[PDB]
Amino acid sequence: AVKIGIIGGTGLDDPEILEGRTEKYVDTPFGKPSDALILGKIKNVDCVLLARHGRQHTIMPSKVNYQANIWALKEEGCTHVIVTTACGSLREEIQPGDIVIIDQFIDRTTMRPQSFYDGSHSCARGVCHIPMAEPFCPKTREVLIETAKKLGLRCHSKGTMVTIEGPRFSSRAESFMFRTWGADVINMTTVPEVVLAKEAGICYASIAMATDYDCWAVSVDRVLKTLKENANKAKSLLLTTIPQIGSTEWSETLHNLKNMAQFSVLLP
Amino acid sequence: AVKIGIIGGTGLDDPEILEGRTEKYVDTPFGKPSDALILGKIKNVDCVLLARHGRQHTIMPSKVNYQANIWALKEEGCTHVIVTTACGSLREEIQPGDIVIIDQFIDRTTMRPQSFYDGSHSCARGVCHIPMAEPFCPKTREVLIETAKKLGLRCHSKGTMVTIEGPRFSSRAESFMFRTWGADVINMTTVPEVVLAKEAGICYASIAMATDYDCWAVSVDRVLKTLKENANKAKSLLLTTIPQIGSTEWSETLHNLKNMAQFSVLLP
Amino acid sequence: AVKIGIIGGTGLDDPEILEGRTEKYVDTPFGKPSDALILGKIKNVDCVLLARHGRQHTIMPSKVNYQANIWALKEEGCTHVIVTTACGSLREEIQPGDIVIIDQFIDRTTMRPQSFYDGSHSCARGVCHIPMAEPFCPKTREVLIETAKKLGLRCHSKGTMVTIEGPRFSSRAESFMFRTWGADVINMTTVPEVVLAKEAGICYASIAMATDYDCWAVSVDRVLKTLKENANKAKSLLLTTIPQIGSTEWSETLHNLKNMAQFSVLLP
Ligand SMILES: CSC[C@H]1O[C@@H](n2cnc3c(N)ncnc32)[C@H](O)[C@@H]1O
Ligand SMILES: CSC[C@H]1O[C@@H](n2cnc3c(N)ncnc32)[C@H](O)[C@@H]1O
Ligand SMILES: CSC[C@H]1O[C@@H](n2cnc3c(N)ncnc32)[C@H](O)[C@@H]1O
Repeated sequence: AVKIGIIGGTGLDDPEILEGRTEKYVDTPFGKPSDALILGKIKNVDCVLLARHGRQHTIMPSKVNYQANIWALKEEGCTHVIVTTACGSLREEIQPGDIVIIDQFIDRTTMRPQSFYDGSHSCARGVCHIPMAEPFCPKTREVLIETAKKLGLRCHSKGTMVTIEGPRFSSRAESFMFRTWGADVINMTTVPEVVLAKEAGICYASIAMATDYDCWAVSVDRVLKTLKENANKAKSLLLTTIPQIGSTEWSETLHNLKNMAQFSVLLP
Repeated sequence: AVKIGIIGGTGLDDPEILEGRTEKYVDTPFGKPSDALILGKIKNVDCVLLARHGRQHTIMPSKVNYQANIWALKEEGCTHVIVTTACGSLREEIQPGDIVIIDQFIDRTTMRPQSFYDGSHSCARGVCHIPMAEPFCPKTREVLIETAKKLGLRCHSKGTMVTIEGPRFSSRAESFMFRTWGADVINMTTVPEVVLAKEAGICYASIAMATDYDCWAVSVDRVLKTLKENANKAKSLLLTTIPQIGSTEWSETLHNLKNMAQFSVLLP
Repeated sequence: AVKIGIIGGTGLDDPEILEGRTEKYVDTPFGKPSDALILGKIKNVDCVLLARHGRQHTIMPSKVNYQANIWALKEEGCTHVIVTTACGSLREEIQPGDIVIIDQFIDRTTMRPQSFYDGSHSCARGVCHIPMAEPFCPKTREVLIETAKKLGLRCHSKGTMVTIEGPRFSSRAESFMFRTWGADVINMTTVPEVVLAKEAGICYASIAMATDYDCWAVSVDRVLKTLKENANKAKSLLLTTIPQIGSTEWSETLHNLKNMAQFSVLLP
């Protein structure tokens, strides 16, 4: 049995996506999650929805409690976690409104805890050095790509996301530099969310939605405008993808993730 | 009416630049500024001078309260902020003693608050994502460039400043890497000073003074020696530029900056 | 007279390397060192051994008290500090099991104090801007290189170490990016250890041991396995190098390091 956690990004966190909804506030050894967990279903699959920035969007990227968010979903029984995120495009072919099923990342964050094993919590003892060669779940990404195709949506099969600290946008010199590094899209929330999911042994995948071309003219109003016009795409993709995930086998995949996570910890 | 704030860098903060001086200690919601504000005039223009590292240079770059400094100047009524900064040259044509009117930056800092909107101060509520495509005021930069020309000074019309955390200087491998990224000069204080000025709706410009060629032989004694020999240039440039700024129209420019700052904030 | 401090890395910290051993716990103005100092000798040379991650390896790279470790060694009278470190290879010619006598570094750390002069300790007052053009002691590196040759070991004469924050390993996009920057090997502990040693006026050198090819397949088990198989090399290199260092003159070298450190401090 699978249980899908869903973390909604800026203007991509509509609770009406689930049927038979029930609100539930929880606590974790790492503090409180961004907001209440919303329990429900999509067809016959159990899901858990969470707004990354809170229902009223009051939390900046640097202040999101990524540890609490991932821990709460893991504690609720989530085997998979599929998220949505607004991002800027660093490539001509990635047009605003396009979806990108990212497969790699480049870290540019500075003030964020990236591990549960900080030597100050009973629940996670020791030192953890988690592998990051393949940060996103290939099987989940494969289903997302095929589903976008069946839906006729403009979608890119791969892409490298550079995550900046924020909250400011990048300068033009930074924008051009990121392109030479191999980055394709840019945001402020992929890291450490993807890292902590891996430590928890969860299959993590991300639906990135391009909202602008950065500055290589971006502004809050421009970002919000593009999201309003295209949010239906991410909603349709999730509704159609989820039942598909719940109809296939994940025993072997989840076992391997559990092993990788367990054997990355160094005990005294 | 305009009021020019002036933030003086290492060995480039002489108070005798203003006439009719008056010392004034202030406080801000973000703490105390580096030192007392010095109120005075240059011809008929009102100015406010502030020493970035304190009068006795006792504050390292990482510890400067950039938030308090910018907030205090904004509170005093400053419409413009022109600063001075010592820097290393990463380009053969930028010789020690040369002035560079920078137009871009690359952030390499790690432990610095870059926004007033940290969700813990009544005066700045919400989440702010300020645009950084054009970090420095083009009109102010234009006047600085033309004035340097009238003064016959060696001056570069543009340049990208890479700001490192410090307090240590860069390694040789880092120095060469910065050059491949497109950086032209290097310092430890441009970021987040330029970012916070933008959030405040202030016209910000920077007078960078090359003091060495980094290491692609730099030392504290070498830096201080070059500054002593060339400080008169920055002083002459400011004295001649300021009356020029006070004789032109800034209503439309200040209005646009105010709009950009206001529309970058996301409210609950 | 010389006194060699030795900081042992992951699986490269065997105390049996010294004769006439005596355990000694100390304290510093910056807190407690990773573990007790082990006083002893190699032939006729006085040495001080310290385990970077503690005897039971319970401290992650981000949490190591680099300030306390370097301060404690300096306080004990150490003139030299030679360390061991496990690392990943970013170059085909650097094979797992090979030794690399590094000569440069690229900083990718974010949450680490890199100076003793933080303006909050009586023992180190003022602002220090230490030069980093040549981070490692050339004379000590020369002896290590010649000794490895006499021992017939596969050893590289130079190399650039990129130090990441950790504790996670790098993504594949990051791995490829580091190669384009000029990095040859990768670890999580060189910075700020090398920086603080320079501030203390100590001759610092590093014996890097390649344990894998990063991901341009790395895992904790793979790293530990390679170290177990090759640890004897680092031990033999240290035992043979140390008596050689104790037989040559260091007065002029130590004097120059002391001058560089003293003249990098800015007093009120
Ligand atoms: C609300 S505008 C910025 C927010 O949307 C995302 N974003 C959209 N476009 C960009 C961009 N060009 N650069 C960085 N983040 C972006 C970021 O993750 C942040 O949470
Ligand atoms: C006092 S020497 C270092 C100081 O001067 C500036 N500086 C001058 N040359 C350099 C350089 N090569 N690299 C970094 N900062 C430099 C920095 O902003 C710091 O405040
Ligand atoms: C125990 S595996 C990671 C530890 O060994 C070193 N290390 C070995 N291989 C690598 C690698 N590929 N990337 C980063 N650190 C590495 C790091 O400094 C850390 O303390």
